Amino acid sequence: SDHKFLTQAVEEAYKGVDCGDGGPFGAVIVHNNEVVASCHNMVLKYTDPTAHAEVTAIREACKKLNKIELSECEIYASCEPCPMCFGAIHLSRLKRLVYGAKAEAAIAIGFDDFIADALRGTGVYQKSSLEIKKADGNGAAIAEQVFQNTKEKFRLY
Amino acid sequence: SDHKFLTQAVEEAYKGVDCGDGGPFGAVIVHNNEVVASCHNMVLKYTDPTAHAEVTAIREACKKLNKIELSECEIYASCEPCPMCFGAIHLSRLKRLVYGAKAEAAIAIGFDDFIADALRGTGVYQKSSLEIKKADGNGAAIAEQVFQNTKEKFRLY
Ligand SMILES: Nc1nc2c(ccn2[C@@H]2O[C@H](CO)[C@@H](O)[C@H]2O)c(=O)[nH]1
Ligand SMILES: Nc1nc2c(ccn2[C@@H]2O[C@H](CO)[C@@H](O)[C@H]2O)c(=O)[nH]1
Ligand SMILES: [Zn+2]
Ligand SMILES: [Zn+2]
Repeated sequence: SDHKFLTQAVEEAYKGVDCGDGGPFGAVIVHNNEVVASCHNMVLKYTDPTAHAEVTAIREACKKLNKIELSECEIYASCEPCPMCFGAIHLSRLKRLVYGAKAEAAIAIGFDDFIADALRGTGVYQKSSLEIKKADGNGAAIAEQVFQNTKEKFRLY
Repeated sequence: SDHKFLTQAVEEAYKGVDCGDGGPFGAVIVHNNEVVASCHNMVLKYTDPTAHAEVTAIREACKKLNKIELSECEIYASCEPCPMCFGAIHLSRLKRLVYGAKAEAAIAIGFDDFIADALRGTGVYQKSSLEIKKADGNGAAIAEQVFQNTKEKFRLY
């Protein structure tokens, strides 16, 4: 299950950067093997710096399920969520997070050095008990390659 | 001028609580001395856990100014911005944050212990260069009083 939805998030990243909606980031929210939302970064399309892939997916999934908590759902992110997105995941009560590429893969092509302490367990005040899985193997390699692959199709923001 | 805009953010908090839009939190974004956005928590109204007051104000200000960066604006928050909102403030490039009440005042009436390390200066992977001002005196008194005045006037989230 993890490989399928992670690859869906990666394909979302490619599609979003290809049509100019935003950067090469995707996110898929799933409810017991049923996809609730499949989104990508929409910062450029929406003129909204908060419209990262994870935030957009949370908004769509909550609107669909008519509830402000997604405690029965899991989220798959093509790239390690930023501090804003990890905070949104925390507030959404999503029960599990799977992400493909480390934030350094995005930093390597010029993105901001902007990493969530609560995700990496380096905070004094912010903690997380959320189940976090960093993908390994084939899906992880594919997810990491997204940034070297799409460096040319968009411009940093 | 700081007291006027902080008090407007507090007024937004009270308004949002009174009409059931969300919790007792407000945010106002100003360009010099002109209000660009005046918002409160819309989590309940929008069925959107990301629709905190600060995120809402950032979205509305970015729409008003037709751009994804607010480097010439400042933000006033009735309460210390959470990790998600502080991440959004970082991404929006707002040049100054003034906040009224410490997060402990909100936690003391039922909200989660959910504090941004980067705001308090304890972040390792997230570092802010933003100018941050915690309100004192009358502004702090007003902002802290928000939570005693609105206790059990709203649904917790
Ligand atoms: N996962 C994820 N990351 C995203 C975005 C958008 C930008 N970024 C940047 O990526 C770097 C480290 O994550 C930071 O500079 C972030 O601002 C997204 O939509 N999803
Ligand atoms: N500033 C601000 N805070 C908000 C909200 C909504 C909830 N909260 C909670 O308040 C506590 C302290 O920040 C945290 O648990 C947050 O989740 C908001 O709209 N604006
Ligand atoms: Zn993000
Ligand atoms: Zn917040």
